[PDB]
Amino acid sequence: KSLTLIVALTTSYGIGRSNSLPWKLKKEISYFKRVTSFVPTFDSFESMNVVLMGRKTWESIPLQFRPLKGRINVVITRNESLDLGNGIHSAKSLDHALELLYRTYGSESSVQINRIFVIGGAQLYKAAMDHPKLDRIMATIIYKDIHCDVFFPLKFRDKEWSSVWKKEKHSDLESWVGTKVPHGKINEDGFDYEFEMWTRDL
Ligand SMILES: Nc1nc(=O)c2nc(CNc3ccc(C(=O)N[C@@H](CCC(=O)O)C(=O)O)cc3)cnc2[nH]1
Repeated sequence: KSLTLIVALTTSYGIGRSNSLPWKLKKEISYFKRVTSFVPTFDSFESMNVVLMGRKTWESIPLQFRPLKGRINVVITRNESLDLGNGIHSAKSLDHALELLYRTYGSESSVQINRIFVIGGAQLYKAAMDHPKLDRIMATIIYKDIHCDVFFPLKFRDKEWSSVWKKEKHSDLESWVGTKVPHGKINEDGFDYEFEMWTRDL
């Protein structure tokens, strides 16, 4: 299957700032939660989405929300000297993770994978962007100048990338996520942001 990447970035492609949780957004995280958790419901088997994340992202999730509930969590660590729990998967790279997933949630598993999301960080976003299977980007554009030291690795919303990465209509975004979404800029605590969906032909 295809890989989807989900990210909240500023206009200048800034992903993270100097402190922890540089941008505080309860309605925006709720969107992250619903998109990453939305699955169809079948009577004979269980459907779950997978979230792929790097070790720093894993370590950033408050304890009461970790592992991400109702989703299959996979943490990418090379020097795996991480004490992960029971039910949490770990892989050395993204291709190794995909390998483990198709071997684990196969034909005989009662748990079947729905969608696969790459949730960061920037080293994992870099690897995904280079993956033949990445064809969609779920992006939340923050219309603010936050000091960031970490940027998104490809300026996919720029002119330079327009014949490769296309911004879908709002209605296709709503159809993919399975819910109507507010159009235009949303203000949340002095922050203006907008939801977008970009795809690439494979
Ligand atoms: N759109 C978007 N917004 C984000 O905040 C985001 N965050 C990450 C990485 N960081 C994080 C950090 C915390 C949680 C988190 O707490 N998730 C909970 C909901 C928390 C809540 O409701 O308060 C979850 O269950 O998804 C997720 C991702 C990656 N892509 C993103 N993409």
